This record gives sequence, structure tokens and C-alpha cells, in this order.
Amino acid sequence: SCSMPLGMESKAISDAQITASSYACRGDTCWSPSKARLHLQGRSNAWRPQVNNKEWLQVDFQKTMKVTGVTTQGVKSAATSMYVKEFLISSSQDGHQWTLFFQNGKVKVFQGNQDSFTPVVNSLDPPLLTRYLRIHPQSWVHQIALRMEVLGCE
Repeated sequence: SCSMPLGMESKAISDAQITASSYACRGDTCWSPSKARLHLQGRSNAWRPQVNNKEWLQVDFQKTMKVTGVTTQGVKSAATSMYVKEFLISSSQDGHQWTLFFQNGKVKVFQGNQDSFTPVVNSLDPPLLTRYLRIHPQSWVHQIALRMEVLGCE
């Protein structure tokens, strides 16, 4: 029913297809957008932006895709849970202009995670046909950290 991971977890989506406003590094490990993949493990296994600055993560499908859902997840840095609790969705055909996902005129706030480990699936109703998807963290616990998956087909 058009509900398959689009490749965040399986790396069917490449690391250049995933970009962000910014990301953080230490030594040789970077909380790059390329690490924002569901259930990813390792040193810096999530996207984390440089603490400052409007923050968002972006996925370029390189093709118009039907997106019916987004799965979000936090991460633990040491024993510190970091996750996005609330977020917005915007869509884009070129990657420069962005249209927010409006609920009846008003941008919809998506209820995100309540912990750092459990994935939470948010269904997009109706689905989106986009080449680009962006997630805009609105509120978070401790800090902004994201692993995610996109659900759809095509």
C-alpha cells in the first residue's frame, strides 16, 4: 500500500541525496546528514546540526516520489537521549523553494519522538508527490538528533 522504506536504512538512498542546513564534527566522525538513517549504529550515528542557527534535514529522491509517511528516531550520545519531539514537513521540486505541509491552511505540526530509541511513524494524509522532502525540528529533548526513514513508492 505504498508504504516501503525509500532507502534511508538500506542505503538505497545515497549520502549525497541527504543534506542539511548544517552538521557537527569531532575528530574524524561527523553527525552528518548521511547518518540520519533509521537504526544506524556507530560513532556519531545520527544527524546533528551545528548547535546554532533555522535547522532542517533534506532528502533528494532524484525523482518524483509518492511519500506516505516518515519514521523518526532519536539517538544516544553516551547515556544522553537526544531526539526531535515535534517537527514540520516541507516539500520541494528543485531543492531551493519549499512548500510547508499545510493542514487546512495552517502548517501541520507532527508529533515526533518521546524517547531516543523507538521509531515513530507519522502517516502523510494525503500523500505527497515530491522530489525533495525536508524535516523541520520544532522542539527537542536535550538536543536535535535524528535518524529517519521515508515511506512510499516509485
